[PDB]
Amino acid sequence: MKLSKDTIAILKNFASINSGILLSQGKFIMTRAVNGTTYAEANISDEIDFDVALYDLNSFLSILSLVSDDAEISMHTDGNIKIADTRSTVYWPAADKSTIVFPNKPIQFPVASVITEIKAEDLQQLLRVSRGLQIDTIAITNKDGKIVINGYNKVEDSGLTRPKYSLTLTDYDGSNNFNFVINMANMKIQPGNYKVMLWGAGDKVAAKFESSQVSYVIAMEADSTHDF
Amino acid sequence: MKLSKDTIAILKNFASINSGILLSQGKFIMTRAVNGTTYAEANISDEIDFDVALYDLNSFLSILSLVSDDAEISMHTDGNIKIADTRSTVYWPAADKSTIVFPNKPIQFPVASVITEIKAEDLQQLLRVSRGLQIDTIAITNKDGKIVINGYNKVEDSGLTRPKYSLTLTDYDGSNNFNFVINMANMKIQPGNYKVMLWGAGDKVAAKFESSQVSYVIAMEADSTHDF
Amino acid sequence: MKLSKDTIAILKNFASINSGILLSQGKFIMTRAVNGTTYAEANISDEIDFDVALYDLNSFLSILSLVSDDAEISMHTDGNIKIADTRSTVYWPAADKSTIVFPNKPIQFPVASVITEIKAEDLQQLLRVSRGLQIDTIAITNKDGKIVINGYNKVEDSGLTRPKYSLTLTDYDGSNNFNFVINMANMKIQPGNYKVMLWGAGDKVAAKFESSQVSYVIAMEADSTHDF
Repeated sequence: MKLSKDTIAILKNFASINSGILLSQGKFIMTRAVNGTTYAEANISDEIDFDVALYDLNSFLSILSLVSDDAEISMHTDGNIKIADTRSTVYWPAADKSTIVFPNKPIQFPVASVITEIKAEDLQQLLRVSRGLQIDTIAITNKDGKIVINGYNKVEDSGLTRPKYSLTLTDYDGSNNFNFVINMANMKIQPGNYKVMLWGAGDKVAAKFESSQVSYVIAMEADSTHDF
Repeated sequence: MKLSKDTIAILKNFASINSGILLSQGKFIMTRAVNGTTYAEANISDEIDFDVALYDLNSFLSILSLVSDDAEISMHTDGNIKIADTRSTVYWPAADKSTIVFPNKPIQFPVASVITEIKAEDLQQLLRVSRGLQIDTIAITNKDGKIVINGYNKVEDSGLTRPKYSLTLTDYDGSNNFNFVINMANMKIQPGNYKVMLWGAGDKVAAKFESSQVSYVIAMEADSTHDF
Repeated sequence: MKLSKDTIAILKNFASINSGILLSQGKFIMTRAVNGTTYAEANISDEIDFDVALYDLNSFLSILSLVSDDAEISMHTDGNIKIADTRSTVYWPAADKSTIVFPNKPIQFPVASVITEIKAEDLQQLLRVSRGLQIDTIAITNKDGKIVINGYNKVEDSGLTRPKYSLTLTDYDGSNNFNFVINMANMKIQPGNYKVMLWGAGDKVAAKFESSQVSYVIAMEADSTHDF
């Protein structure tokens, strides 16, 4: 099989979610955090032609940057990975499945309770400023006919009543009320425009961020509240 | 209120002199080191619309680099600060004036003993070489008809007798003799061309560095000597 | 003296092998690691007009990037070094020869047992990959009519049996068999194209990497075997 730079770039975003991964034959990739808070999946243009688990995905990807962009990769005689370059060969260890955490099946996200969206710059600003104001948690809520994202410092603001940041998304004429809480540490979303689908059913809350390139599913906090 | 790139640049310099600052209505800004060693002021093109003290100027400025050109800085209803545009709002704490140190009056330099100048590139060299030569002290003295700056490491050269760096400024057309000492740690001046005025009267010694953008007043060390 | 960007570039590589160095009059420079593993020499275009030992070559070189490219370097009246710039002077200490380690005479490499070569692009990959794969040892051997380099991690593969990398160098039709082991830590070779001269006689084994810019002599490990 071959890995293009586009695929490689998405795999690099995945490695920040889980340092390891299980690649399965097909044009599809997915991963899930060890703590189960963040899920990611994407359709790729490359065809994976063998199943193999990688313990250190990031270092593997970096190694691909050192060989021909069309380097052919396959499983070697010893069960490990072989990377065939023009005049050289790079062998990389194949991990035993038991040493990495991975999704056994893709996530089928429920029908959304509410849909909104965030633009590339807005997302970029939220991520940029969150780090500078120690925003460790955000809340997506309905306010004044709009869906808004408030950022807080859970540590010194245990009740999330003093926002240090606020971003307006889309208009909301709906009937329901909600305050979905997200741990900023799970927002490993790569830059881009996303359709945001929020879901709540009793004590179960989750969010899905979808772009033309990747889809993420992030679990929401227990202090979340909704009318649905 | 809006702060352009240049004003922000100058404020960043001021932030390195004193972590805090008091901003007052007008087109003028000034600050001073907590230990009173370095003073700086400048006239700016941006109009400050309200009085406000910032406890951590540097972090505040870095935050400004993340807002849009449409963002506008203003006093929020809670007495704190707000930086908002059409889509988002960043909140920042307005400090209690008593939690910071600031000049209640600008420092003037009515008279001088000797006047010289240092070009932007020479100031740049002095700053960079001192960093690599562990120079913590400089002396501006007259030698063979010229004004020169000698750099030393007082830590291993108590008498300041072994210069590690020497910079020639201008031809000295005077009859006096001097050796003004400046703690290099107080030379927190931004890059640029500066007119340098040195004043000495008995135990009192001070220097003024003036560029078209800002001007500083620096307290010189007791080690200094002169016959003015 | 005057040191061109080219000579400085070479000296920097030399500083990675031994922090100090001894400059002798002429247009030749050399150095050797304190542990004796690697030696390096070069003929430069700049004429060294006085002898001086440098305790910290790397810091010296960085200081030179702060002055004009044509600054004059010489022996000061105090026995130390003087670097004369257009409008300034930087002083640098001349080390006592007994505080640094240096070759007393250049290395006369024996006539080679086998000769091969490595392209700049291939050396670059070798060096880069080694870091990403934790390769601490390489072996240059004859395999299927060619000379190849295999990279290993000796900590987990002491018998050097499980190659993590392999690079094909040149065709080989000799009768001799050899497995020359080199410690990757000693491969502090600057980029370029090199003629590789391998030598073995009984338990003495050594390699020489030669380019038109620099020459390196590296001692090879005891694990090495050959039938020369």
